[PDB]
Amino acid sequence: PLLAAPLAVGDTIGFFSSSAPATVTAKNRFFRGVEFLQRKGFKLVSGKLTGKTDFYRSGTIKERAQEFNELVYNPDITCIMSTIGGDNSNSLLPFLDYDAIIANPKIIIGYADTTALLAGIYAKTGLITFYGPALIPSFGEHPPLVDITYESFIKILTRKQSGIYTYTLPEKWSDESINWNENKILRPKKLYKNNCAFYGSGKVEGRVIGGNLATLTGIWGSEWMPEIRNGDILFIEDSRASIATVERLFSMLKLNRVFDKVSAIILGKHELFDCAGSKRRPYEVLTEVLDGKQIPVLDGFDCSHTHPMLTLPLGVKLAIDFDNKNISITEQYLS
Amino acid sequence: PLLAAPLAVGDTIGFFSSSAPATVTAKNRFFRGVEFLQRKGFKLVSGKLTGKTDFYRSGTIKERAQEFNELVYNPDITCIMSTIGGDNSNSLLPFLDYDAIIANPKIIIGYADTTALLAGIYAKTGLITFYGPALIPSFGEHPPLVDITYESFIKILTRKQSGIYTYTLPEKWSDESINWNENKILRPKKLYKNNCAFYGSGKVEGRVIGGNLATLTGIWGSEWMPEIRNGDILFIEDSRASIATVERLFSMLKLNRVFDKVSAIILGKHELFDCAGSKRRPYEVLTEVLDGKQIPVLDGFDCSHTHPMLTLPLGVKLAIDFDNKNISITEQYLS
Repeated sequence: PLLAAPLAVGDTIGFFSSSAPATVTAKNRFFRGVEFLQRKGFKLVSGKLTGKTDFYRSGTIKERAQEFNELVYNPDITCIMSTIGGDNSNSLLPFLDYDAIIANPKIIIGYADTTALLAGIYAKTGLITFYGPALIPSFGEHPPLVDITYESFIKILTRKQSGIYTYTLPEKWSDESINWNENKILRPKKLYKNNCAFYGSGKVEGRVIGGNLATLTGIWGSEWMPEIRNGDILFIEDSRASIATVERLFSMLKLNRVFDKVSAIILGKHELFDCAGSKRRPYEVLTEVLDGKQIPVLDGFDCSHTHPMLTLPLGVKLAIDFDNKNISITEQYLS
Repeated sequence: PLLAAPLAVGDTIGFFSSSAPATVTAKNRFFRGVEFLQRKGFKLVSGKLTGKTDFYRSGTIKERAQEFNELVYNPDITCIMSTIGGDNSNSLLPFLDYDAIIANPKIIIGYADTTALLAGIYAKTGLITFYGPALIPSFGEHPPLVDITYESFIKILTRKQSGIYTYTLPEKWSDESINWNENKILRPKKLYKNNCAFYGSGKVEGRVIGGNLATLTGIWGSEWMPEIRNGDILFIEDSRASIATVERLFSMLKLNRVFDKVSAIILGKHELFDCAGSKRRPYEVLTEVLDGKQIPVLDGFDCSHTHPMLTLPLGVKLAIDFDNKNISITEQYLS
């Protein structure tokens, strides 16, 4: 695999808006995110579309591709971080400078819609990219949850690449839709005990692949969708979807023979899932779709739209121990 | 291709609910549709899931496949018609009796989510299926628009298979979300002049492939997605989508090299398109995505979620005359 250099405190982080123009529409939260990372000692470089709007997006397809490419060309930047997702990052894929990415590997990090870039770049370059924090939703989050997000971010990206890394489980989490772009808190988010479940036994080790499932539909079947291979661990998360949509997306995977290949499935916690009154969870829907297939599932991994969020390298081996109820990175993911 | 027997006045139509349980949730419109077809002389067979609910769907994946298969097994049925769409028909595809479909070809008709079945059955069997009226939304529509929908339905499915068929252009259309599920209209829908546009010149003739584009993402990459080939005419429609979603889906097609293959694109009228205040239409978004690729486009064909709706065979040759502003079926599509 192609590996980026590890992050260090004091490094320069560049940010880009590949879809929604939230540096404008969520300016308060954006500034909170900027100030948070600066106080940690990071220098920030704003992508050229910061502060711009083209209604539903930051700018044209070509301009968004250029914004990203320019961060790649900057020799001072060690980490390229999404500001926020949206719907439209898949548009950029024909125009990203993959040769430049190969020539100077950097940490590329974000989630949700940014999956199209994370998976696309991996498909074209073999670069290990990261499902993790975006500047606005993740680092604009109020304490205490932002601190746990940051603890994972910094641990994953700065640690020595010696031995396996075993994830810590966030004690509490939330998906409550409050304190988004308001300047003051009013009240802290409702906190839930971590209900992550390990369905299966033994230990499964395999290359992790995936991201936001809804977003994967935008690159599916193309040369930018990384091939899912025998033994892969499929990582998928979705946000604010109906149970109808969740069934549709799970069945899509089934039709594509994905469940004949994967050694395990990781389901990220689903932010504000709409069960249409059925009281069913995504795992139950997956079970129906699987039609007897005995795939072990880690249900409710904290790498999704819920807070706090852990940082996950994509394209390297993980080991899920279903008996000991833990998950580890077992393959080197930074240089 | 495999061809079904043509429809005739007095034939038996079977209906199924492969997704949303609208025989319950839109019972008044359902009853109006039933009465409409019965008054035309058709005999109706209710699918086994009629009057049933499983929250967001009519029943389990296997129950829904069984409902469909039972209609295929019935020798009296000439036409199998969707009641309504939803999100979940793609789930049925591993469980349909394709051998029975081949042995007993029937007219299979519906739209929107039912695209998964229409395209899937074609992929598996070569049967020419129909993008057209679903019982509840199409035939439960109040006059005067329902009569135009019916005129197309009956013409396409009963006409002698000799020479080309050239589509009539509905004089007026609407996409208003009113008058859904009550005995009486609240008020008449706004009736728009037909604003269909033919972008290009000369004549393009090729096999038509596609359907509801959002729905195609549910079967994409699988053995149930018909291969798009050089010279095909791509037919796509979507409903109530944001401009953001439309860009995403158009870019999906681009990434999949679809625009390197097709000789023309048909865009169905987009029901209540949300331009996010940009005042842009889907064609303008398509043009950006195409990135200078010159493909003639029929923008605004009346085969979509808008009323009235024409009936279109999928998988047979059409000829679009961009100079004379018309569209014709040029290949036999029923026995």
